[PDB]
Amino acid sequence: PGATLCLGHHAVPNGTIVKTITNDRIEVTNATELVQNSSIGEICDSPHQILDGENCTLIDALLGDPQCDGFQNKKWDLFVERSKAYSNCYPYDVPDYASLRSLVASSGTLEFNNESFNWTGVTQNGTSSACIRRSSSSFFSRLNWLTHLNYKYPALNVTMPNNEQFDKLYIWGVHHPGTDKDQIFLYAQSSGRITVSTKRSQQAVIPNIGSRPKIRDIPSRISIYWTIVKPGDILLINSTGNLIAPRGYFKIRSGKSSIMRSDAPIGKCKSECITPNGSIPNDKPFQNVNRITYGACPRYVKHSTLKLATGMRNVPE
Amino acid sequence: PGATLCLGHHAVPNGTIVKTITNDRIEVTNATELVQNSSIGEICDSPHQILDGENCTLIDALLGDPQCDGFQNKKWDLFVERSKAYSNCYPYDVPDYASLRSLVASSGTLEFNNESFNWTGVTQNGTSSACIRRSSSSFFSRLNWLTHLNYKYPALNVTMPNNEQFDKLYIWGVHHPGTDKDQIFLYAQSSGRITVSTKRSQQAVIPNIGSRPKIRDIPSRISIYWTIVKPGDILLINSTGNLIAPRGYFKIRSGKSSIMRSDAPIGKCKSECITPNGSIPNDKPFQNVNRITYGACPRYVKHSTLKLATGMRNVPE
Amino acid sequence: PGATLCLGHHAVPNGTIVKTITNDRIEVTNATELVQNSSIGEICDSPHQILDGENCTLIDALLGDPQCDGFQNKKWDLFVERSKAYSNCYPYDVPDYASLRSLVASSGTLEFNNESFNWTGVTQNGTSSACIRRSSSSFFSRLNWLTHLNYKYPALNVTMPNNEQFDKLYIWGVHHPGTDKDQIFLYAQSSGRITVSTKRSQQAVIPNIGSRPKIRDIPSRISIYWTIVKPGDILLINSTGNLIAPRGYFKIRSGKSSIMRSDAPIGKCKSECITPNGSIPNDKPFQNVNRITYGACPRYVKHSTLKLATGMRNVPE
Ligand SMILES: *[C@@H]1O[C@H](CO)[C@@H](O[C@@H]2O[C@H](CO)[C@@H](O[C@@H]3O[C@H](CO)[C@@H](O)[C@H](O)[C@@H]3O)[C@H](O)[C@H]2NC(C)=O)[C@H](O)[C@H]1NC(C)=O
Ligand SMILES: *[C@@H]1O[C@H](CO)[C@@H](O[C@@H]2O[C@H](CO)[C@@H](O[C@@H]3O[C@H](CO)[C@@H](O)[C@H](O)[C@@H]3O)[C@H](O)[C@H]2NC(C)=O)[C@H](O)[C@H]1NC(C)=O
Ligand SMILES: *[C@@H]1O[C@H](CO)[C@@H](O[C@@H]2O[C@H](CO)[C@@H](O[C@@H]3O[C@H](CO)[C@@H](O)[C@H](O)[C@@H]3O)[C@H](O)[C@H]2NC(C)=O)[C@H](O)[C@H]1NC(C)=O
Ligand SMILES: *[C@@H]1O[C@H](CO)[C@@H](O[C@@H]2O[C@H](CO)[C@@H](O)[C@H](O)[C@H]2NC(C)=O)[C@H](O)[C@H]1NC(C)=O
Ligand SMILES: *[C@@H]1O[C@H](CO)[C@@H](O[C@@H]2O[C@H](CO)[C@@H](O)[C@H](O)[C@H]2NC(C)=O)[C@H](O)[C@H]1NC(C)=O
Ligand SMILES: *[C@@H]1O[C@H](CO)[C@@H](O[C@@H]2O[C@H](CO)[C@@H](O)[C@H](O)[C@H]2NC(C)=O)[C@H](O)[C@H]1NC(C)=O
Ligand SMILES: *[C@@H]1O[C@H](CO)[C@@H](O[C@@H]2O[C@H](CO)[C@@H](O)[C@H](O)[C@H]2NC(C)=O)[C@H](O)[C@H]1NC(C)=O
Ligand SMILES: *[C@@H]1O[C@H](CO)[C@@H](O[C@@H]2O[C@H](CO)[C@@H](O)[C@H](O)[C@H]2NC(C)=O)[C@H](O)[C@H]1NC(C)=O
Ligand SMILES: *[C@@H]1O[C@H](CO)[C@@H](O[C@@H]2O[C@H](CO)[C@@H](O)[C@H](O)[C@H]2NC(C)=O)[C@H](O)[C@H]1NC(C)=O
Ligand SMILES: *[C@@H]1O[C@H](CO)[C@@H](O)[C@H](O)[C@H]1NC(C)=O
Ligand SMILES: *[C@@H]1O[C@H](CO)[C@@H](O)[C@H](O)[C@H]1NC(C)=O
Ligand SMILES: *[C@@H]1O[C@H](CO)[C@@H](O)[C@H](O)[C@H]1NC(C)=O
Ligand SMILES: *[C@@H]1O[C@H](CO)[C@@H](O)[C@H](O)[C@H]1NC(C)=O
Ligand SMILES: *[C@@H]1O[C@H](CO)[C@@H](O)[C@H](O)[C@H]1NC(C)=O
Ligand SMILES: *[C@@H]1O[C@H](CO)[C@@H](O)[C@H](O)[C@H]1NC(C)=O
Ligand SMILES: *[C@@H]1O[C@H](CO)[C@@H](O)[C@H](O)[C@H]1NC(C)=O
Ligand SMILES: *[C@@H]1O[C@H](CO)[C@@H](O)[C@H](O)[C@H]1NC(C)=O
Ligand SMILES: *[C@@H]1O[C@H](CO)[C@@H](O)[C@H](O)[C@H]1NC(C)=O
Repeated sequence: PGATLCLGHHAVPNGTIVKTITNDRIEVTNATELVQNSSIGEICDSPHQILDGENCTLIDALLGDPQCDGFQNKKWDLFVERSKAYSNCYPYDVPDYASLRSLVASSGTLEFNNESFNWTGVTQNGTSSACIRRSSSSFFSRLNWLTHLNYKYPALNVTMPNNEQFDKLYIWGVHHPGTDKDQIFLYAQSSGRITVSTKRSQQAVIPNIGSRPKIRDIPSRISIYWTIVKPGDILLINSTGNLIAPRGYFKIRSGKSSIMRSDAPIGKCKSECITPNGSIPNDKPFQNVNRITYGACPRYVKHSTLKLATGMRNVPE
Repeated sequence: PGATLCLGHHAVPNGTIVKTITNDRIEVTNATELVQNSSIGEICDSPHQILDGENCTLIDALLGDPQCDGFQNKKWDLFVERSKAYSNCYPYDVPDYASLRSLVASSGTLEFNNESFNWTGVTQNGTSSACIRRSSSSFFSRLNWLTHLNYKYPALNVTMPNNEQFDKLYIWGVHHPGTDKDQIFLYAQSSGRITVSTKRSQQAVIPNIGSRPKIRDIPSRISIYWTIVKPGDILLINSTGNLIAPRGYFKIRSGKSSIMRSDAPIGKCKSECITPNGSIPNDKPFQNVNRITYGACPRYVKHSTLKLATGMRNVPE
Repeated sequence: PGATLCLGHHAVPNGTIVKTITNDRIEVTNATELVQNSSIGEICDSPHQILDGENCTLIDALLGDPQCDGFQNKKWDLFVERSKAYSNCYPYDVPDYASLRSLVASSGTLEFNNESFNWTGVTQNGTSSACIRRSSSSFFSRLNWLTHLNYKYPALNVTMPNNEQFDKLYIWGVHHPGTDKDQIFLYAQSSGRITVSTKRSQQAVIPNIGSRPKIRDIPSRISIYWTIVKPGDILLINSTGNLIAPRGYFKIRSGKSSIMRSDAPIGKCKSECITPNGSIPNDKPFQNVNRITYGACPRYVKHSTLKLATGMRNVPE
């Protein structure tokens, strides 16, 4: 009579197709997806400190456009710039805009310390109807539009030492008036010149008078520049007109801070990984949601799906 | 008596040596090469639309050097620049030449639309004996050399709105005459100034008078600049002399177009992959022909040969 | 009675833990480390030709700061810049400093050939008390500070052809004096202008008069520029004041030369691979000593240890 003893393995009714080195379609008992392909559609506000820029670019929060006053001295891990953002102050450009945005985003703070420059022989606090703060002609909060006093603009030659233990970031500008009349009306002479220097750097700018296409009726422009002053170094601002002066300095830190362009809403939840589409889970090693990421994120790949086998070959019958 | 039954495998007289993880030389029955190591020596004219630059660089076809007139309004997938190319018009330089070449190559068209600027109070259509078109002093086809009329050069302040649905690329320049005599002879005053602006950009250039080493007897130079004008934006050209003006705009597209330096002839054949050496087959995943490629190409590697085993270990006797 | 024959394998009392695809800790009989994690703490002077910069940056050895006179005409495979380096000549900056440093480091030579420019109508060999050579006011060895002769500075317009078979690298500058008095005291007129050109390039610089913060009592600055002249091309130096002129050219080679910042001492020993920490052995394929390397080096990785099994699984008892 005897007996029979059969050795065997399980199978399932609902197997999953995976790829191998030798077969592009083979059925296994179970698999798990390694490419995260979805976001929750919102940026979770923990654990990273998120600053929603709302109507303001980071640079407009830096300069101090009036709609951005609530951003003064704020800090962030990630600044979120919205596509609806708009400027509503004096028209300006920034040569190497991208670099200024980057270095400020990376620093993660708009901490600003006022300094007294002793501007002697000029009118301070120039305003404009293109920059309205509380129904009143105004200007960039962190900039000081210096004009003539008594049809005189004497040569400024001003020193600000850095006696602190941290670096200072000075933001300043140069006014390019629309016509020759304006050049005289504000600075009482035809040729501006600005030199901003330290021991190790010098930035000399000549204004360029003329019409640019009008933005809120203004054919003139301000061009923005920046200067970092190390401890033991000295800012030296030598100018004879057309200086849009600093009111102080920004702290410049190094850390983990950045900036991202997104229109996703901010939600009350926890997620380590942020993309412009929203936060994504980070269990999986890869993702195809967005090449732009911040935090502990799966690596971006161009595959919609990669299934890792977690069981044997499925052999029904 | 009984029988014998032997199990076995084939072998071949002409095996091939491959590399493995454990052995750098092992013989298998057959292998296939994964590194493409040869080109046909010519650039196949299908499936990619090839434009042979012949004696012309892309920038000379853009500006409109007289030998390049046949390139007006042409389109390409790949522009091929030959090493025999030479310029034969007024000497010029392009600050950030590489970027202009790149953006035009990438756009893939020299489609040009003429516009009427209404230059009032200046002579248009200045010519030079260094730029000969049909045995006649001439100039860049797409540029307009403006000089004085009646020893007067009044301040130009000219607007061209972009009311189209596509971007416009303006190419223009600044004449740097050789001596002070020339500055007066052409512009009837000593100091040129050019400002070209949009709502968002401004490019201000001062000419610089003096001798550069002569090229076809010319110690003067033109410097070339470009300006992109978006829909709803406005070009504004404010100048008091030394303007080499645009006659219109180039369409600027985005697509799959590029440029390549090669001396390989163009042939009538089909090949997806182009290198400077010529077209290469793209069956193999890798190639060692050239790091420069266009199209569906094997990836460049620093290996002359990589043989993939396609059979068992070859064990003769 | 019969016999027993047992098949088996060795084991050791002192096994080593390795990682596999399926197990992060498994014991094998032996392993070898693939990440080099230590340096000898000194830069071996063979087989690479090492030039210890000591108190001198490469740029100070180029210009010819007096403490760097021993570097004249030296060659290197690797120039080593020390953190104690300091400048002790006239204060200067170099726009795109990084690029000048790179191209000279890569060239691997300070071979300098004097040329006669025939400076006619100017005083040559201007000196300064900020640049002391042998207890005597002096200047950069490779630069020629041209000032007025008899309160006249006539317009220089000087040509130097390259009739050699190699490229020439010209280094030159522009003096930015501290005040308007100085501008007259040295150049006997208010407006300098410098144009340096070749057939294919032009560099026009305007000086900018004013105070920068003093360095060894000097509020003025020299700005350094460079020009490469190919065979058959011509240097043309057109200037009306404020030219810090070249005394000749540097040979510019291409080869395997570079530069490294390190404070490690130089030792008498042989090692193919150099890092800022010192030379490292290059038997192993990887290293975690430094991302900065020169020579035949293991590849930098972010792992402290990677043990490759060199024996079977160790199964004691
Ligand atoms: C150089 O030319 C430009 C272009 O014409 C001049 O700027 C233009 O000035 C006019 C006159 O004020 C502006 O027109 C006005 O527009 C407003 C806005 O809707 C409207 O309310 C008025 O009825 C009038 O049409 C126009 O905006 C402006 N154009 C641009 C592109 O900025 C400029 O004045 C000239 N330069 C000098 C120094 O005059
Ligand atoms: C600044 O100096 C330069 C260099 O000497 C002057 O340019 C030179 O001008 C001469 C005189 O016309 C040119 O010489 C001629 O060359 C042709 C070409 O083969 C030949 O047919 C003539 O017999 C004569 O030798 C020379 O080409 C030219 N050199 C360079 C490098 O461009 C320049 O004129 C001076 N600046 C001013 C404003 O005068
Ligand atoms: C523009 O303003 C600056 C800043 O005040 C002026 O430069 C400064 O000039 C003074 C006077 O010589 C220097 O002070 C001296 O310092 C030395 C060094 O220890 C000391 O021995 C003297 O007793 C005296 O205190 C000062 O160094 C210098 N400051 C800087 C930052 O460079 C400059 O002179 C003004 N511009 C013009 C054209 O005058
Ligand atoms: C198929 O395999 C996956 C991965 O092994 C299983 O998913 C895990 O399930 C456990 C429950 O025991 C969870 O705690 C884990 O979070 C899951 N891991 C992952 C990576 O998702 C899944 O349960 C398996 N399915 C079956 C039917 O056994
Ligand atoms: C996440 O956002 C990206 C970027 O917006 C989305 O990818 C874009 O999708 C649009 C329209 O669907 C395409 O026209 C673009 O070409 C895509 N951009 C890129 C860079 O590929 C993406 O679909 C979003 N993903 C998820 C899961 O929401
Ligand atoms: C050695 O192996 C290669 C690859 O398997 C064979 O080359 C293929 O041959 C077929 C003919 O049946 C062609 O249609 C394919 O285009 C070839 N493939 C490649 C990648 O070249 C080759 O024939 C084999 N040699 C022998 C003797 O069997
Ligand atoms: C394809 O073209 C390249 C570039 O011309 C060739 O590689 C060069 O060959 C020359 C002389 O034979 C060498 O001096 C260069 O160093 C090579 N350049 C590079 C970048 O490596 C290459 O041999 C050609 N290949 C084929 C198959 O024709
Ligand atoms: C453990 O394995 C390593 C690598 O196989 C052995 O190290 C080698 O030892 C030989 C001596 O026969 C030396 O010549 C080599 O330079 C060593 N190679 C490396 C990469 O270090 C080691 O000896 C083995 N240990 C034992 C006990 O067998
Ligand atoms: C080799 O040198 C590097 C660079 O100096 C050392 O790494 C730095 O160590 C300091 C202090 O120990 C840290 O503050 C830095 O963050 C490190 N720099 C980087 C870029 O990581 C390194 O320890 C040295 N390695 C050895 C083996 O000596
Ligand atoms: C942003 O700007 C829009 C349009 O001007 C305005 O209606 C809205 O209230 C602003 N929102 C914030 C948060 O400032
Ligand atoms: C200018 O404005 C600043 C900042 O608000 C203020 O402290 C100061 O009173 C004003 N100064 C002058 C000179 O009007
Ligand atoms: C500041 O520079 C201007 C011109 O750049 C000059 O007139 C003035 O003397 C300088 N400052 C002083 C007070 O020296
Ligand atoms: C290109 O230039 C050469 C030399 O000037 C000339 O002989 C040739 O005909 C030109 N070829 C074309 C296609 O324009
Ligand atoms: C200048 O040349 C253009 C383009 O060929 C032509 O349309 C026009 O007739 C000329 N204009 C003047 C003012 O001579
Ligand atoms: C154009 O600019 C010049 C100087 O830049 C100026 O004289 C002129 O007024 C400007 N155009 C007009 C007509 O306003
Ligand atoms: C380098 O400079 C220091 C400090 O001035 C000096 O004491 C030392 O002798 C110098 N060393 C060399 C090698 O020039
Ligand atoms: C200037 O110095 C150079 C280099 O030391 C020397 O050859 C020459 O004699 C001097 N020239 C004049 C004009 O004083
Ligand atoms: C050199 O340039 C200056 C102004 O840039 C000019 O006055 C002079 O004529 C030029 N050289 C000569 C001798 O032509």
